[PDB]
Amino acid sequence: DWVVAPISVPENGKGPFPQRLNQLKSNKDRDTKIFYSITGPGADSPPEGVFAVEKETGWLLLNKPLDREEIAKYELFGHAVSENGASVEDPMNISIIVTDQNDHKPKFTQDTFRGSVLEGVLPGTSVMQVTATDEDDAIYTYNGVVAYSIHSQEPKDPHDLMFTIHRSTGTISVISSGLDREKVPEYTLTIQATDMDGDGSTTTAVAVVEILD
Ligand SMILES: [Ca+2]
Ligand SMILES: [Ca+2]
Ligand SMILES: [Ca+2]
Repeated sequence: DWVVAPISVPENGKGPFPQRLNQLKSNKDRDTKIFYSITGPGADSPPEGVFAVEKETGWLLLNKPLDREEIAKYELFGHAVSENGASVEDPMNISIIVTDQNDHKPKFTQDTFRGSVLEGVLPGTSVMQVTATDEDDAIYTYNGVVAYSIHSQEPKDPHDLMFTIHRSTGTISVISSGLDREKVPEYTLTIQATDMDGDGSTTTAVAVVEILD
């Protein structure tokens, strides 16, 4: 049984590189000199040379920082060969799981979202629902969890802050009375989406609200 438990490595490691991860050891090295090697995507096939193993010592090395959103999991195989050329172990399955950091900003699905209401809708009326996605994890962390907010409203008649947005759903609602198509037939809202549920970084898009006739 030549085996190694799965290894989890956060993306965007600071190093220094190369970074030791685990030492591969065959116990057949008491009988002879052993040369270690690694194969698989990330080792000997694309992306090549992300991982390596030190020939004499069997230290598995990470050569550069990982990116979860490029490759989230690696399956490599370790090999142990004697000086006389015989493989002395069955190849070792080496599992490497890349864990998340918050390194993607949210992205709105559209640059412009449009919706419309009747002029006489009451306060609390839902206008439209906007959406932003985030490529980071949102299962175990907030890296991928978006909070929505309104950035600003034009024009500011009959007053400002006439709309709100649901922080989690992105539903934009009317919160004031005083819509009047004859005075202001359309509002341009700049809307924001922020990750870490409001504590992280932020992107913007526009929502245009038409007051119907
Ligand atoms: Ca990344
Ligand atoms: Ca990430
Ligand atoms: Ca993010």
